[PDB]
Amino acid sequence: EDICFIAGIGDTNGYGWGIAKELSKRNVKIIFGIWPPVYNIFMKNYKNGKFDNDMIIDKDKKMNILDMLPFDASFDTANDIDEETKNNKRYNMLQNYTIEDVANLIHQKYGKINMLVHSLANAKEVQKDLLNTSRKGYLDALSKSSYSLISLCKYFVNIMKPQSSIISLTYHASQKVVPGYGGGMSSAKAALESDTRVLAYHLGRNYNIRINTISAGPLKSRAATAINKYTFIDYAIEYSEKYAPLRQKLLSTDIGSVASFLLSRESRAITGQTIYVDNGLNIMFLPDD
Amino acid sequence: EDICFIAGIGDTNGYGWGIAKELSKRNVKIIFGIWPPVYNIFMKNYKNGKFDNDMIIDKDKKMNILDMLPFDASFDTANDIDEETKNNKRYNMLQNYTIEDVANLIHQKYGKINMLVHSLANAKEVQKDLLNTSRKGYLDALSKSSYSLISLCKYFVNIMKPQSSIISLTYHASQKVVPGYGGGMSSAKAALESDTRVLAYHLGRNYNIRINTISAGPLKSRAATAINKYTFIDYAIEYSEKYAPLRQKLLSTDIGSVASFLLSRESRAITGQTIYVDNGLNIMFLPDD
Amino acid sequence: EDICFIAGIGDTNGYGWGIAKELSKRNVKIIFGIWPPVYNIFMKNYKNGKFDNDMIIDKDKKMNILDMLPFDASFDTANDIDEETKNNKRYNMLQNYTIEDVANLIHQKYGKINMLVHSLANAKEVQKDLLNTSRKGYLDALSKSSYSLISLCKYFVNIMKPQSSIISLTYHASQKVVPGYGGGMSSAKAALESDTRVLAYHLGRNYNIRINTISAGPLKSRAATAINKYTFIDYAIEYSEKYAPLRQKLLSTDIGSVASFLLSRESRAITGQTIYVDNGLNIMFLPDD
Amino acid sequence: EDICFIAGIGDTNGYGWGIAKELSKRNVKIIFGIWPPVYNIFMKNYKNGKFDNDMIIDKDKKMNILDMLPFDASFDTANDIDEETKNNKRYNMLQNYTIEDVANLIHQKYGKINMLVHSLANAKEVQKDLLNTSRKGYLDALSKSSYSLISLCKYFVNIMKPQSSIISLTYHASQKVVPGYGGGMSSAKAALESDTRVLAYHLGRNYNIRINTISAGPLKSRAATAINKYTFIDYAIEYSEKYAPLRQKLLSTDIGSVASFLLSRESRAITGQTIYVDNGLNIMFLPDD
Ligand SMILES: NC(=O)c1ccc[n+]([C@@H]2O[C@H](COP(=O)([O-])OP(=O)(O)OC[C@H]3O[C@@H](n4cnc5c(N)ncnc54)[C@H](O)[C@@H]3O)[C@@H](O)[C@H]2O)c1
Ligand SMILES: NC(=O)c1ccc[n+]([C@@H]2O[C@H](COP(=O)([O-])OP(=O)(O)OC[C@H]3O[C@@H](n4cnc5c(N)ncnc54)[C@H](O)[C@@H]3O)[C@@H](O)[C@H]2O)c1
Ligand SMILES: NC(=O)c1ccc[n+]([C@@H]2O[C@H](COP(=O)([O-])OP(=O)(O)OC[C@H]3O[C@@H](n4cnc5c(N)ncnc54)[C@H](O)[C@@H]3O)[C@@H](O)[C@H]2O)c1
Ligand SMILES: NC(=O)c1ccc[n+]([C@@H]2O[C@H](COP(=O)([O-])OP(=O)(O)OC[C@H]3O[C@@H](n4cnc5c(N)ncnc54)[C@H](O)[C@@H]3O)[C@@H](O)[C@H]2O)c1
Ligand SMILES: CNC(=O)c1ccc(Oc2ccc(Cl)cc2O)c(Cl)c1
Ligand SMILES: CNC(=O)c1ccc(Oc2ccc(Cl)cc2O)c(Cl)c1
Ligand SMILES: CNC(=O)c1ccc(Oc2ccc(Cl)cc2O)c(Cl)c1
Ligand SMILES: CNC(=O)c1ccc(Oc2ccc(Cl)cc2O)c(Cl)c1
Repeated sequence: EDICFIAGIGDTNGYGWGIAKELSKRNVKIIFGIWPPVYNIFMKNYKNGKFDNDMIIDKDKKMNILDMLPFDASFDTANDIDEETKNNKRYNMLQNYTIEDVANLIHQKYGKINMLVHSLANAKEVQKDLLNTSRKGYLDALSKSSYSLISLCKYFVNIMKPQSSIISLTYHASQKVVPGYGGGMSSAKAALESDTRVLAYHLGRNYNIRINTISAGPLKSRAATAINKYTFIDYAIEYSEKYAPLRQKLLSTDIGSVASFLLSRESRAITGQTIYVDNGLNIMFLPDD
Repeated sequence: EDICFIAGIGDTNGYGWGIAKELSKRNVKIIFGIWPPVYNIFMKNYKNGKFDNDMIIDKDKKMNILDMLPFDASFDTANDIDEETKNNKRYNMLQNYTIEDVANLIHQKYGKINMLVHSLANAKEVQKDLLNTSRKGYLDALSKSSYSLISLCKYFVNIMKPQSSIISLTYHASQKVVPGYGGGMSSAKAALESDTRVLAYHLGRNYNIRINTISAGPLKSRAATAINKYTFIDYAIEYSEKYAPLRQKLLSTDIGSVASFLLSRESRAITGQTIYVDNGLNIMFLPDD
Repeated sequence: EDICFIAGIGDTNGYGWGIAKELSKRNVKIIFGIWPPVYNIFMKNYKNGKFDNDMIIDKDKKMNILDMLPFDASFDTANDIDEETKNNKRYNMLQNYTIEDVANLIHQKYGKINMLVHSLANAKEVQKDLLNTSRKGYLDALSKSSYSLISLCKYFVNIMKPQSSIISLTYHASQKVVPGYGGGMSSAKAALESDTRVLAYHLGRNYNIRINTISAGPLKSRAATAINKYTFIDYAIEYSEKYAPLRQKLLSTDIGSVASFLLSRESRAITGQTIYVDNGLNIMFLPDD
Repeated sequence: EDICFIAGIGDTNGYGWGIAKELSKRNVKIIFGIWPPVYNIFMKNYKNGKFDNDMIIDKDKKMNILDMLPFDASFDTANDIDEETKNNKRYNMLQNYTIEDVANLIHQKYGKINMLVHSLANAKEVQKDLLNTSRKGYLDALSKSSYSLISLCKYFVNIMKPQSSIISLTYHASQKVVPGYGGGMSSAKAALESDTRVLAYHLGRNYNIRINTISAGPLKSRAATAINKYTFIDYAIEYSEKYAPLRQKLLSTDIGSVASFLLSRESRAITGQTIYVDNGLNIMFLPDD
């Protein structure tokens, strides 16, 4: 029996979904952590069967989703919840959506898990470039995209057996500048990539639990289209499909199959690493021309 | 005529001072940006001449300090100032200490400058390790150590001629784990190192202004002794003096002479880089033994 | 139906063997390339049952070796053969052991293959440090341990299917200094790591074929002991198990399981990468003790 | 009194020359090591006044060349000399041009020196891409462009003072793929960059002598044009000036000024480093256009 918690899916157009599909391929139970703004919509869609096509793991297996849970990676515990999110329309009718709470919720419903996925970033000010990003926007980008992993680790590490495994998603802009990726997103991925190392040391010696981060190529996810710098993402994708060593469409499932391997024991000797899953685009210095 | 603003000195035991001394060696006017907690003490010391020994640039030149100014890299503009720091004993009798303000203050007293130094980090929760650092502590570590550079850049970039140059100080723990360097300091240096690149792109195309970061070896500065993990720093220093390729005491002046070169036109083709000034300690994988 | 050529074994004590064991787990035919001086000696042990214990893939299946072949990574083609190797005791009673020769021999007997492994190294002068390494020795290290890969790719790419996969092993001594790892091995590994990118481009664009390199941690293999610099290798294992993030004992299979992954469609989105499989040692800066 | 040996010029059109100009600015005697095939041709141009314009260090001082010497980076010692180079038109009327020979010749004429420059490269087969590069060509690239450095250090370290400094040039093609940079040059550069660390250790521990490598941007030198792959080099300069963070035209002096710094006491705390001097191109991922 194998259980994974995937933090950060709102649709089937993301990497979370890709990750979810490949794990199913290996008969691992999938628990979804949905941000509360998009949650009710997501159940509504699910119940109505908009995702039935998308849940097809070819080989006559249906994607096996254990549970779908509200989740906000900005709140550690209940007292971190402010009194405006206490009132908010989307959050009013929901409980147990903080990191501490969903950790407890999952543990009490199903026991210890052994796989953890951090598939969420958020940066209020992504459209304004680094130079023109306010303190508030930066720190918020860091809270939501970087710290959330750390906090996920602190809390979930109590509901994980040894030999467990954690992944997050990052982007190459932390190592090399990509204009357009603003609002501190690059700073945040840079921080995330560094924390992945540090945490690997603590989680390793103390828990025999591994943690790595996947550096993805571009994918036309909802969030990617919202970078809205025909856009940053459509450009990111044409460049990639034309200048990558591997000239094939990069799919959400391509990240999953890698995420899957890392989450398994097969990667028992890899920890602290940023693994590029991106058709090799990062190795290139100049366009062929 | 050459002017540098050095943000973050409280004493002569830091890298700021080292940087200050070497710049003098090249007849560049030095403006000090002092954190207001330690400011009055610092003038008190200065007036009393505790730094007279320390201001000796051997070659019968006295260190040339243009001006000493209160400065808090946590506040961008005046309205960012909270009403407790409005009241505070240390800050009560002081004005113009925000980034926007000291930028204006310097500009109006002396005109455009051409050199900028970011020699400050701060992380409330440095003693607690990454895993056990609260959101508040992390974000605060990022605000004070990483964002401050960005904000320094936004504001000072109006009071700098083209061909100007900016440096910050970082530490190798952003790339490789150093247990003890907690509270998000590593995350912060990681972010700082990434922002140094991004900013180099914006500051370059738009202003013809360069920015680089120096990755220092350890030095027994006041702040280093406060990491207080016979301590993290005394250990960091013994290891270095015994396992570095260069087996010589690393001095504050050693960082300065490099900081000096970067701030000069001599480094007109270097930008976005992390430069290791650390007796080569970073190149080593294993102790000799 | 899946075939893997592993070039670079002489026994069960190395990484090629672990790599081999883990491929059997997926029912992929293995063809072994053995350095001629030790091939007859290897067949002897094979015939005499010495590897039978080592050949068990736990779950009631014998390791399915398809063929074992004499293979020398220093000669590319027939005419690359010098005339004391026409004479040498060991090579005499052997034929078709050059790279183009074993590519054709394999191709002729079994047709198209789809998984390549470079698992060989040699630096004649490894015991002398880099400064005291002669032209002859340096260059022979690079011919044997770096150029052999390119050669393999050049000749094997003819006998491979699209979507095929290649790996090579490497050691972190290329990126950080390991005193004792002399003879130009470090140099060799560095050229390998870089060649892996470059090859990725040509092999990826032109053949839709991927290539990566596994950077392993220390393993008491025959050649690791032959380093002989207790031993260089006793130190490296000792340190790694005191200091690596993961307390556990590293196994050729740990690396094997990873190689198996890189060699499958499950990683179609990864190429040009150095993947570290070293229980995370590479992420550490200083020890804690 | 300061002496620098620059090995690897044939004209005023290269980096050795810019390096040379910038050293004169500090009144350091320069000794030139010229590849024998082009030395007589070089002295001719020298005698005939062709370099006189190029020799002005603006401020009313002629470039002070101490000596120009025949120097071949492929032979270490007298007996390393093959017997068609006993015969060759070009080498015939020349003596003492091996590395140990010119180390002794210099030592004998001028005593101890303290600044070394490796500024030479050759990959016979640069135009063929890595996959199509022969053993002969690969290895000759590595002998000429990587092992020559170590050789220099081995033989020159005898004729140097403590605290002396060494540099070599290198190109980012070792770390990221530049299609067109074939023949094993990239391989060669990679081994150089790594050898620089390793050497740093031995040279630093044993001799208190530093060594670093400058990674430059494209420069239309004689050999850059000889790449001949418009030209590979026209493309690289064109791109660099559209895309590098810094709009300006890169000059051998830009690199020269940096080399001068690395070669002085002003950097006593830097060794084993690759310093990028490329107007910041290396930090970019994608272009904006
Ligand atoms: N799409 C790409 O091209 C690409 C490339 C590189 C990296 N990434 C990374 O992949 C990860 C997933 O992004 P994506 O592109 O798949 O799109 P996405 O829309 O799946 O990304 C955000 C998802 O996480 C959820 N989320 C946001 N804030 C949250 C919070 N506070 N708590 C809980 N959930 C929250 C959103 O509802 C959304 O479903 C991110 O880390 C992103 O940085 C994406
Ligand atoms: N000392 C070392 O061994 C070492 C090693 C690597 C990097 N560094 C870096 O060097 C830089 C300087 O640190 P240091 O070790 O020289 O000690 P330091 O005591 O000089 O560092 C902090 C200085 O900046 C000031 N400061 C702190 N917060 C401020 C704020 N909000 N606004 C204005 N000033 C503020 C303090 O008064 C103090 O003078 C830091 O960036 C640190 O990360 C130090
Ligand atoms: N064991 C470790 O601690 C370790 C760590 C990092 C990397 N590596 C790398 O792993 C790879 C596997 O080596 P290993 O350590 O398992 O030792 P090993 O003795 O199992 O295998 C190395 C093999 O290379 C072979 N070889 C040398 N020249 C050859 C030639 N011309 N043709 C064919 N074969 C040739 C040797 O015969 C030997 O069988 C090597 O590339 C090594 O550099 C090993
Ligand atoms: N120009 C660029 O665009 C550029 C960019 C990055 C790096 N580099 C590097 O800068 C260094 C300087 O080269 P350059 O580009 O100025 O070209 P250059 O023609 O000025 O100098 C290269 C020199 O190497 C010499 N050389 C080759 N084999 C030799 C030998 N055996 N002994 C002595 N000298 C020998 C050639 O004769 C030539 O004079 C080279 O290492 C090159 O790889 C150049
Ligand atoms: C307001 N902006 C956002 O919330 C945002 C922006 C980008 C996001 O992820 C990425 C999407 C595409 C890419 Cl190329 C990299 C990414 O990190 C994500 Cl996950 C969120
Ligand atoms: C509460 N802690 C701090 O305020 C603190 C801690 C460390 C600081 O700088 C360093 C001091 C020593 C080193 Cl080794 C690296 C550093 O970044 C600095 Cl500048 C401040
Ligand atoms: C004469 N020396 C050798 O032949 C030698 C030395 C080391 C070899 O592989 C390694 C063994 C151990 C390690 Cl740590 C790294 C390695 O690359 C190999 Cl495969 C061979
Ligand atoms: C046959 N080819 C050559 O001899 C050659 C090719 C390139 C050389 O230097 C460079 C010239 C340009 C660039 Cl971009 C990088 C370089 O390393 C050099 Cl110095 C020589």
